[PDB]
Amino acid sequence: SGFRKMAFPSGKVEGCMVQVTCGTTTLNGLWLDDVVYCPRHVICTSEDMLNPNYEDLLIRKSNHNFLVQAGNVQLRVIGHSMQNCVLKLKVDTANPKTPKYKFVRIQPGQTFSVLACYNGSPSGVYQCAMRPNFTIKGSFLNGSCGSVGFNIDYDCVSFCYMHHMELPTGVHAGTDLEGNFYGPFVDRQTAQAAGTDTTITVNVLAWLYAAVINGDRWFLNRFTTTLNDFNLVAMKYNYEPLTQDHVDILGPLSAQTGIAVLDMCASLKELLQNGMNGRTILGSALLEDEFTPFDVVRQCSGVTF
Amino acid sequence: SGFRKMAFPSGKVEGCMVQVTCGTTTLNGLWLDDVVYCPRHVICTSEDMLNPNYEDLLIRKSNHNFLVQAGNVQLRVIGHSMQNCVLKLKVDTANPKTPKYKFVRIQPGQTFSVLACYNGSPSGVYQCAMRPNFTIKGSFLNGSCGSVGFNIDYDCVSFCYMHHMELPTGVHAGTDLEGNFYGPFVDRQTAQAAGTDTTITVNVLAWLYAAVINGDRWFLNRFTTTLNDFNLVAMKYNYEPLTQDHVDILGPLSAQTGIAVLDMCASLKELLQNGMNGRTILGSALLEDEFTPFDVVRQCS
Ligand SMILES: Nc1cncc(Br)c1
Ligand SMILES: Nc1cncc(Br)c1
Ligand SMILES: [Cl-]
Ligand code: NA
Repeated sequence: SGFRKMAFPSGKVEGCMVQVTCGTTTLNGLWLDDVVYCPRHVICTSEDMLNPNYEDLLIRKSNHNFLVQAGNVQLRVIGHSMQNCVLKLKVDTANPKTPKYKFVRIQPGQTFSVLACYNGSPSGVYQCAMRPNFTIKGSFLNGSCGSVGFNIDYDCVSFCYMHHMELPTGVHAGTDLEGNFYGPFVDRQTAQAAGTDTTITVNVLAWLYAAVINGDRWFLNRFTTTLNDFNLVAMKYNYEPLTQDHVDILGPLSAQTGIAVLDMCASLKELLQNGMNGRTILGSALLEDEFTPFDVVRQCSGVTF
Repeated sequence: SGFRKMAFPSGKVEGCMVQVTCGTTTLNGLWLDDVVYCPRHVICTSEDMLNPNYEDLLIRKSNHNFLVQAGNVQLRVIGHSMQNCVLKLKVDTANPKTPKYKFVRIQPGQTFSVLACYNGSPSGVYQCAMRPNFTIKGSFLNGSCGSVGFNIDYDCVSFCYMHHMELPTGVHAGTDLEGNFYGPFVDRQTAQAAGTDTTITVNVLAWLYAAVINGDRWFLNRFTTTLNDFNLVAMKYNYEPLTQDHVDILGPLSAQTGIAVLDMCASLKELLQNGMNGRTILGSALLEDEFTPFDVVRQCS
């Protein structure tokens, strides 16, 4: 029993984190095979960052301007290039700790584990969800740039996020490992802000199923609804629209608990319109939306890596 | 900025989990140097659940009754002994991935990371705290016994918990790595119940200081309180008593934010009185008590 915000075991990714220094800036890199990946803004001064021309800034740098340390060993940079907003540093040694991996781009509402690092040294791991506004509510301080987000499917690490910047509201923005930003953001010092966020409806429903599995049932009711009728309610309370694919994905949980998705949607309807009346669900007085249906199934089944 | 329930990176512990089989029972073990640590109830049968005599059960076992799988490799058990409620299996290979480590017994209110494991392979990592009633609110399925809790100070792994059983209320009980249970519990299937749980007051205060550090001040007030008046109010909400030790420990956070500890105690009194009135603190509509003062300083500033 029990339900916790749970991250993937981070060992496979810890073995890939290195320190990257360019000039006075030091941050984190991801060392896979013979390439270290890191944010391209590591090459900017404070003045450069107001209006950077990254190709121009890069052509002035030589390989020996990129100090890379793996633990206590220095890595020899033999090449450097750009892909979108990530810098790729070819090094002279393949990482002997390279796991089986893929670069994947995730969708809003999907979750991943974040390995927070500083000076190439992992300091903490936590679970994140890509918000519908393409930010993440992470916990980062100065020097965290280059920390990566990931999932593990079987033995393969799926790298999906690299941290670049913090937004004025305290939320965070980054790219996939091919340098493409999540959301309408750019790597430079300019006026930027997160859009208005919404709640991930399929994730809340998954979390209500997790609550039922764990004995928390006070919110169940006799009623059911229709997708059309629930999505009017969802729109009204700033919830993402629930599609038919979401209902299909919740299929397993619906059969395992005997509570149909539209049956649960009536529970969520009533919760949105009336609140929780002084009660809690899985120890929370808020509706938690950072557990995917896959997260709930995996934690309530014991899948390992 | 931001504040998250944050676990330690689990890699150093991942390299120590193995599978321990005895009879038909399989659980997890902790492989450090040439010793594998695991719950001693791995040797119980279905008959030995209520009143096992562990000394009698163990004296009947030889080394080759214990199957220890590290990844795909069978380790050879060359010795076995019992220390309180943990079995210590001597193996013929020292773990090459053994980190800097030590065993520490923690006090209620302390936090640690849990590496949940099944069949010697890690499933996930999450943050826990020793409740005042000496249980932990974990996420554990059948086969998770032997999963360990830990902190990582610098590069030294402080092993502080090993999982043994789940109580009828869905909470979990275990031992330190010397086999001594936390709380009044025993490794028997006899009726056991956790005491009434209370809120870890010093941790809530630290978490409110964390909220101020990240720029939130709406819950403060112009009042203060004596330590005794605060405790008289707080235990009416099932909060742990706040000691002078707790007030001293909150000293650095009080200095960093400029809010005296007893001024933060007056704010907490008012929160208990008023609720949140629709607002949140660091993303929660509840007062969070599983961040210690040490945790806040490690994550904030
Ligand atoms: N560089 C940086 C990234 N994320 C958060 C902060 Br605060 C700083
Ligand atoms: N053996 C066991 C341990 N923890 C939780 C459960 Br449910 C079972
Ligand atoms: Cl302690
Ligand atoms: Na219903």
